[PDB]
Order: sequence, then C-alpha cells, then structure tokens
Amino acid sequence: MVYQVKDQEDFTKQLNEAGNKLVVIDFYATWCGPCKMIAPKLEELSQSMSDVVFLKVDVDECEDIAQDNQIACMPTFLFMKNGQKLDSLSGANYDKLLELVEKNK
Amino acid sequence: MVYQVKDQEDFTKQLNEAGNKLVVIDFYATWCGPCKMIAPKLEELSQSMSDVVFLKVDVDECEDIAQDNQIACMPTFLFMKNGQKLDSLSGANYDKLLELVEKNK
Repeated sequence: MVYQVKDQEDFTKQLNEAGNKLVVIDFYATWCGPCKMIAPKLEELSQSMSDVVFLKVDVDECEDIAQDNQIACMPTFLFMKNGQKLDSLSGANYDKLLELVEKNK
Repeated sequence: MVYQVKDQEDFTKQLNEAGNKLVVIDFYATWCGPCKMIAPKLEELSQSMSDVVFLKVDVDECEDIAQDNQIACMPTFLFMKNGQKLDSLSGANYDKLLELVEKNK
C-alpha cells in the first residue's frame, strides 16, 4: 500500500516513521494520466519490498509541499533516506525508478 | 493580455471568440517555479501580438481541463486554431515558444 501524505507535519512524521529505509515519494495529480498508469505498479512494489517505504503526495492537495520540492512534472519521484534527498526522477519511467530504488535502498 | 480560463464552458467561449486566430494556452500551477518564471514573458508577448489569443489555465482550479488535455510537465503550452490542436510544448523554453507561435500564427 502507498500512504498519502496529508500535510507538511505528516510528511516529517512519515520520514521519521521510515527509520533507515529508503523512502520513495510519488508527487502526482488525479488529472495526470501517466500518474494513474504507474500507480498500480507502485502499489505492487510497495506490497513486495519491505526495505523501502513508498509515499504519495497529491500536488493539488498539498500545494505547499509541491512548491517546496520544486515539482514541475507529474509524476515526480523523490528519493530520500534518513531525511536526506538522494535523487529525483521526473516522469513515469518504471525502469529508471526501479534502478534508483535498487541503487539507494 | 493573458486571460485566465474559469472553467470548461469559459474555455469553449474563448476558443470561439478567437475566430481564426492562433490560440496559445499556458497550463500552469501557482506552485510551479518555471511557470512563474515565464509568465511575465507570455504577458509581454500577448500585449504585442494582437493577432494571437493568449490564455492560461490554472491546473489546480480547472483539474477537469487539465485532465482533458493530458497535461504532464508544466508549464505546458498548447497551440490551437479553430478549436483544433496544432502543437504542444512542455517546459519554459521561450525560444521554442516563439518558434511555435511564428510557425502557427
């Protein structure tokens, strides 16, 4: 399952909850076609990889978070670990996403 | 002038009012850095080019319109004439925008 970040305080709580695990955050919009296409794949990844935490942020719901993170394309995947930004991926490229997960987890 | 589209009906009304003119639509978000970066240049261009209609759509206000046009990367510039799609440009590239206006005006 992919947890939807509710606000900025919630984002910090989730990053804390993740512990030492790589966190992958999907910045998406409900009007974004590629976002919807890849969402089930993220759910499957979320279900199967126990050493990675998957989150999602609806940019229309958390516009402050989208701005703070300089989102321009949907979907954007942010890769964090122990509160540090490790990488970013713009677009629904599942292979590159998987590669960044394997590289950073 | 760059007019802000209020909803789907308003979008249709503006497309009709353009008559035979090229219409350029900027799909943007208020949390989008490059969007804000290029907005003043679009405003300047619109004040000069009276034979081209310039519109803008806030994807947060008009999510339905965003979905209709398959917006992914922002800002997206859609080029239309007589209600029909001519071209599309993702990202804030001013030279490419001018090339596409020159091509389609």
